[PDB]
Amino acid sequence: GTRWAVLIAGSKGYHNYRHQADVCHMYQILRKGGVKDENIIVFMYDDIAYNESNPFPGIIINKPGGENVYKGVPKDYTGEDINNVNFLAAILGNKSAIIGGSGKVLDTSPNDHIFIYYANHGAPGKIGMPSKPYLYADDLVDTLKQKAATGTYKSMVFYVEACNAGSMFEGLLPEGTNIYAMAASNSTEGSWITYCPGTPDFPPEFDVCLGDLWSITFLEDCDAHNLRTETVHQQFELVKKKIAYASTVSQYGDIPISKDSLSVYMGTDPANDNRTFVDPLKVIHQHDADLYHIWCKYNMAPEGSSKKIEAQKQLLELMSHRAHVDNSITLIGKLLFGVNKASKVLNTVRPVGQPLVDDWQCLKAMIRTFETHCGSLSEYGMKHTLSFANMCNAGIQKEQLAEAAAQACVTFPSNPYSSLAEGFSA
Amino acid sequence: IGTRWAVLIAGSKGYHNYRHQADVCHMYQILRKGGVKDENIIVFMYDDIAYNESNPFPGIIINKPGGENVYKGVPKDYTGEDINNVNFLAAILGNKSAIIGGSGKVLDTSPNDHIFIYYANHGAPGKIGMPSKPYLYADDLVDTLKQKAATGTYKSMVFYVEACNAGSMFEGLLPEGTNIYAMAASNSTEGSWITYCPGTPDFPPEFDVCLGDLWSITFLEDCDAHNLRTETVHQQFELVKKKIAYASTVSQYGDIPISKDSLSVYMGTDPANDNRTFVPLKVIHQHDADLYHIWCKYNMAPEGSSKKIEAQKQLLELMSHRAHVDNSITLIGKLLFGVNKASKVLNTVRPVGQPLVDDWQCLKAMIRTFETHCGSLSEYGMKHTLSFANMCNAGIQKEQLAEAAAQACVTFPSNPYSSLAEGFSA
Ligand SMILES: *[C@@H]1O[C@H](CO)[C@@H](O[C@@H]2O[C@H](CO)[C@@H](O[C@@H]3O[C@@H](C)[C@@H](O)[C@@H](O)[C@@H]3O)[C@H](O)[C@H]2NC(C)=O)[C@H](O)[C@H]1NC(C)=O
Ligand SMILES: *[C@@H]1O[C@H](CO)[C@@H](O[C@@H]2O[C@H](CO)[C@@H](O[C@@H]3O[C@@H](C)[C@@H](O)[C@@H](O)[C@@H]3O)[C@H](O)[C@H]2NC(C)=O)[C@H](O)[C@H]1NC(C)=O
Ligand SMILES: *[C@@H]1O[C@H](CO)[C@@H](O[C@@H]2O[C@H](CO)[C@@H](O)[C@H](O)[C@H]2NC(C)=O)[C@H](O)[C@H]1NC(C)=O
Ligand SMILES: *[C@@H]1O[C@H](CO)[C@@H](O)[C@H](O)[C@H]1NC(C)=O
Repeated sequence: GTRWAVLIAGSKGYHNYRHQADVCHMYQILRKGGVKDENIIVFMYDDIAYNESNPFPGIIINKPGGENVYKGVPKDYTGEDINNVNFLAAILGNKSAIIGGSGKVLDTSPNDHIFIYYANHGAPGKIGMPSKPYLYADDLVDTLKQKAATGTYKSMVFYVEACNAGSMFEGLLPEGTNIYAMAASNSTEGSWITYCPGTPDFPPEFDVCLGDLWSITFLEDCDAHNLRTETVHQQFELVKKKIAYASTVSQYGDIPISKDSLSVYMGTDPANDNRTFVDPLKVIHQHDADLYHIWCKYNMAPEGSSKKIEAQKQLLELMSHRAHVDNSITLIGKLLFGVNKASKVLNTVRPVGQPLVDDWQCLKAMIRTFETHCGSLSEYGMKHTLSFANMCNAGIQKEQLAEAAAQACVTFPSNPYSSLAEGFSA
Repeated sequence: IGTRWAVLIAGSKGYHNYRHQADVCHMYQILRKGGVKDENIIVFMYDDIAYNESNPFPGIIINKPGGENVYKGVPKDYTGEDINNVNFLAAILGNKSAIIGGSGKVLDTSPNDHIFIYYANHGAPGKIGMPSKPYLYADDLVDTLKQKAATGTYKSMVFYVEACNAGSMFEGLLPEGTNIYAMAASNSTEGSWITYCPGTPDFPPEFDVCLGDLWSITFLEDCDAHNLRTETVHQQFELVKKKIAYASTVSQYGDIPISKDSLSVYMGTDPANDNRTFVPLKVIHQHDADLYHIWCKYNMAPEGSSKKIEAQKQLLELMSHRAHVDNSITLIGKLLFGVNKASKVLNTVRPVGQPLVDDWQCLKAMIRTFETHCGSLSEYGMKHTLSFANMCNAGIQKEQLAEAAAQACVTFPSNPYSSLAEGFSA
């Protein structure tokens, strides 16, 4: 067969440098392993390498002293072409459903191998897209089930770097689909970011973090050995042990597929033929990366300068929106369930093997109806899919949420993060 | 001394225009082998060739039947509708703040830097194509270069133009003392030629498109053949002029003393050709490439098949539009200057050193008012810029053209080539 790959950075903006650096690094592994460009679909916004804020134009690094991972990466879908339509049509191998971009799709046959890698972002039952709406677990798993029912591949390995990455598969991805999935975090955990300003042997020109903790660990591992000697299971156990202090690396789908060597999906760099596989970093939360970047921007700028005043204003707008969104959800929950029961209900997590929500259309409606009254959730507010999922499972309807949200937000917010200009999250 | 910079642009779109993107891809491989860095090579290509449904080799683009995959490793900065006048002229000027979409890579050149610009699509008198309308007119291009020469920092520049009437882009416009030397595939009055076309030598029978343009092929294959430290821009000018002489007249513009420099000053040199010291093809007109492609498509399709019926219909639509546009211009001319006087007046070409038109805004207005009454000029009708320039220079106003065109076209055409859906040409 042929080795196929789908690499996607689900975010945009220079502060999300890491997600595109992660995906660029994954391409270099595949290229060195002999995986052909015509079989590697790349989704990356492309607002990093030639950004005004980038101190090294044309260079993207995924490690403090690392190689330029940006050089040679074939960009198939950039800008607003990274969306649900193009991403799900690429997985299904449907060229006729593609709008913009190169038109490269998974035109696979039953002996082919597929490696999917997503890096950005997440929230319970949600993965980001640079252009709204976001990708929800129901739509992603339905696409994979459709692709599995077609029988145009031998086996598939899906690596997802996001907050609550396990919620994308838990109680959704069935067995016998020949899909094995590995997640940075479980259904209730957030993911972590490493290689951050002023902590390692870091270049002082950068105000952004270079990589994501789980991505860095698995990617650097792929570089270290002859991938014919390391199985997907050995990598699962290794990266789980390493990242244990931060998050719980989780498995989903056909776990017997992880018996295969990494070379089945990635190939192997002939330079590491002799490097046979033999069986803590200063980290910050993914959710606090926006706050941290603006803090770094603010701290690095001179006193009294226009850049410092701008960054201080940006920090207040960011904090105001955080408070607005959190206080709105708190008031809604108390209006809905009562002052004392509100916390218990909205923070309820489901047991192992159970999906986030039973009614996915309710969840999407809950997200939309909150945003029409209370404004956009932005990146921060997406954590509240746990609150909306708990409302859906408790028998709450969109009409009950709308009446509570109109009472919680008498006036629509002016804050730029509350802007519905880019559309709704669902 | 200094850095080598490049701007590569394929000004067309559509699988039938395969050659223009293959030409640009080939030029990148020359620069990459010569040591010119990716962060200094701005690439503009639509990217609808490599993964086109019609391409028999997905991921591969060839600029010669026995050629290498010129598509592999090409960094795409501006794709799709991001290839436009705003982004192209802002890239030349080095103005990042004027860029909308794409990577944001611009000519941020210093006084010691060398620039190589290569355009391939498409042309018409005083016009070069853009995949997204409006087109680029000689006044706007030369004004940008004059701005870059007056306020921009660089040592020298070489501009290579592959287009019909390529010389009309500079003739009577580009002044001396700019350090811009320009080389054109054809002079101000003649069209350009296409090679590596179906059914001639031992050409791949899966292709129904031409792989390259005559002038591009000749200069590109030359760049591959020698140590570019031993060949000057002048030697290449004389060599490619002698070779292509049967088809078109290779023309020079601007600071001709700049051609004394070796090709390595702008392109570098492939260390593989260090020892290689510097010491007719079956061709079809660029204007007839749309006709020929549909003929090839029609001939290759089986009898009675849906593809053959479709291609036959496409050929009639193409021919009908050609006749419509030509007959409209002929009637307008006779309405304006008389039945027997019109032909000479409209077909008058410029003597050496004279610009196409004195009033460029009149020319643009003439193009627009013709199209509002008689429909789009398309690729074919763009040759009539000469007819409109002659009307402008003869003292004809847009109101006189509108009254003549309303009399020539009582009814707006239904033909798909006459569609103003993509906007006006000017
Ligand atoms: C460099 O990195 C920053 C990301 O932080 C990015 O800035 C963003 O640029 C957007 C468009 O250029 C801009 O969006 C809006 O688009 C138009 C249509 C209007 O709505 C405007 O209000 C606005 O320009 C967005 O505001 C801006 N984001 C931030 C956080 O400043 C750059 O574009 C990146 N790209 C490059 C090529 O360097
Ligand atoms: C642009 O390049 C065109 C070529 O398409 C060129 O036109 C050619 O001019 C030749 C004279 O320089 C001319 O040659 C003549 O041909 C016949 C009539 C004999 O008398 C010959 O002895 C004589 O040399 C050739 O016919 C003519 N071709 C065409 C198609 O018109 C122009 O000179 C160039 N135009 C400009 C504005 O520089
Ligand atoms: C393959 O090339 C053809 C052009 O020959 C492209 O088809 C055009 O697509 C645009 C947008 O989809 C339409 O507006 C036109 O009607 C199409 N033209 C024709 C002649 O079919 C097509 O987009 C290309 N495919 C890829 C993957 O880029
Ligand atoms: C997720 O991992 C955390 C450890 O950080 C643990 O508290 C929790 O029990 C796990 N949740 C699920 C749903 O397995």
